[PDB]
Amino acid sequence: GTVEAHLTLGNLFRSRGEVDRAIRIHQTLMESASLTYEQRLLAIQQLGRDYMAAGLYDRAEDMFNQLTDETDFRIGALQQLLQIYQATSEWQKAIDVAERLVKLGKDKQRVEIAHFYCELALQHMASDDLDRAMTLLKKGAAADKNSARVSIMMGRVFMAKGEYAKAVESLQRVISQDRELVSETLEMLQTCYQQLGKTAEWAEFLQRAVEENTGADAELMLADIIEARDGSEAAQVYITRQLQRHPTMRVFHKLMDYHLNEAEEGRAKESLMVLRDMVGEKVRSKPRYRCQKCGFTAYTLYWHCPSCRAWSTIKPIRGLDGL
Amino acid sequence: DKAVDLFLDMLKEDTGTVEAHLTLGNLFRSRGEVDRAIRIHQTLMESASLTYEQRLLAIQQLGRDYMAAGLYDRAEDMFNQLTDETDFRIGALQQLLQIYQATSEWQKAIDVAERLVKLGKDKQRVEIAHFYCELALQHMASDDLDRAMTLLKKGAAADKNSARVSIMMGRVFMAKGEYAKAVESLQRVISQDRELVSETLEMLQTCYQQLGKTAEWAEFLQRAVEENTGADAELMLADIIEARDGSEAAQVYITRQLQRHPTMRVFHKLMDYHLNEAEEGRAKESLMVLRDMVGEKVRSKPRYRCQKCGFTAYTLYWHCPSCRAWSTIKPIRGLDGL
Ligand SMILES: [Zn+2]
Ligand SMILES: [Zn+2]
Repeated sequence: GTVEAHLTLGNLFRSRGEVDRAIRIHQTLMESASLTYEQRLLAIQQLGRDYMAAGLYDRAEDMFNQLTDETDFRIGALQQLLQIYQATSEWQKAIDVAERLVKLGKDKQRVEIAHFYCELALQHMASDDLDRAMTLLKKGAAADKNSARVSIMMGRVFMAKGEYAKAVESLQRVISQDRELVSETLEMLQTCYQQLGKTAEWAEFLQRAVEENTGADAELMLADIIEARDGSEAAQVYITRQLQRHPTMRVFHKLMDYHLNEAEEGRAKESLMVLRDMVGEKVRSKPRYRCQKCGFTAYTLYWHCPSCRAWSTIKPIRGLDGL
Repeated sequence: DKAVDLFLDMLKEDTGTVEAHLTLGNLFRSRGEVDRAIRIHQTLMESASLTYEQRLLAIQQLGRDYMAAGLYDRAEDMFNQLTDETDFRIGALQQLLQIYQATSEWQKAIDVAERLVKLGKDKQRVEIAHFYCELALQHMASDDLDRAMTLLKKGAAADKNSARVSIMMGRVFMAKGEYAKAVESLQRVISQDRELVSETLEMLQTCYQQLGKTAEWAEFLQRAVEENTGADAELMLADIIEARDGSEAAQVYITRQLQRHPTMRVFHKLMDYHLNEAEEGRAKESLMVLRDMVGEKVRSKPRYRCQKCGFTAYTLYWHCPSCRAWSTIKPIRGLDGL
């Protein structure tokens, strides 16, 4: 009746962005004596959502904390608390709430739990545990065994410990977890294979990677192998063939290097070097990654999209301006 | 209906019945519930207790309601009631200006824009000229060239610096077969907008052909290259050099401009010469692969970009689809525009 109208009117002001008005309406309702207990819970819930929209997370937390012990509100209350603790980077608290949601039991929240443990592990990778970091990552793996991020971070910790064999095992898990993130592991894997004395196998790994269209990284990397091994002629032939098959400005830029280093010298090179330099500056200015959810582009890999707040949606950009 | 009345009731106890109706109508408009917004604001207008100032606010809100609904003529009837009120005049005129453009009522758009200019909105001079161009475009459909030209001249009087007016005058002069006059008009773009010179090159090429003044044409391209207007003039001038001074002399010019203003298009042109001479080997391999890739990159890259909002396109728009600004979309520079 009147109570639902009050609740709704408050909601309308919230979605309009007039959160102060929403707060006033819902708080006055929450504090009214005419309300039933159930109606009051509804008021507390909406007031909680008002505080969320306002960025008043301590206040929001107080509201939702009052609903976790209510069957009709428990699910939403934990869900909102989960959002709060992420927004405030209270990862341990986010885990605990996500745990309750999982034991209630929300399925997909295992994904976020893994990321939360990763966030915690980062705090111990800094200050260099490193045992504490690995412990957290293992808990992360337990939560989501299909998490590419966990695999990558374990690889980095293993490499820090000089455990290159174990690093390869973790890093190559990415192949079956998220193909689009394999390119993020190539630099680390290259170092690992060198430490393991398996440079030959690495060259084959890359050969198969290019065949699976891993992109410019795996191509340029294998080109440097062809060069040091079979000379600059064999490398230029390779890049030439690949450039036709997978046109990219990065491979383009490399092929110009081969020509520029072989053909000299004079006004022909002068203008050519100017162009190749232009390509280089352009490649350097372009974004490397892009959120597949909201199209937020970036320069470095974000696991948590600063825009849409989603997890593991930002992948390397493909195409001519990508890899 | 009953819900709205409930909403109005609880708002009234806090802010008064007038502000309650205004606010709630506004709230529903912003939600896309414009039918609801109109009925709320209409009900407010039925009140006998409205002060004159409050009635103006209600009129303003209904105008905005009708605009949101696309009931433009009803919106106009509202805003026209506000253009003599000091606190509402500028905003009302601007709303009307937006309406008339949305409805392609160019002459009414001109009339309100001209009043805004008088009231200090100098930026509307640019738009007035465009509106006259839109009107000119109608009398060219429709080979009514004399009226089209009359309209373009009114456009020039509003904005003597309008490049679009110069280009369209060029079109009309070319339609009349008066090619010298077309040249005089089109060449004003050199001073009116450096970045739109490239848009005149094809028309000027045609004019100079009809005039048989092939020497004055190369002279203009030199002016355009000197002003750095893009790769189009460089490529056109390159063809003139090749036919006049041979392929070698052209490759040297292009290499010069490529060292000076590097672009993919000019680079592609430079590659054509090498490929046109090179024989089988690593040349026909790497050079061909490179050339064809540049060709695809050029063939795919958009040519234009709005300098205001960043919207890109493959053809020139005078009116930006994204931000609705005029004269903001220009050719993209760098590789390979410059
Ligand atoms: Zn995103
Ligand atoms: Zn725009």
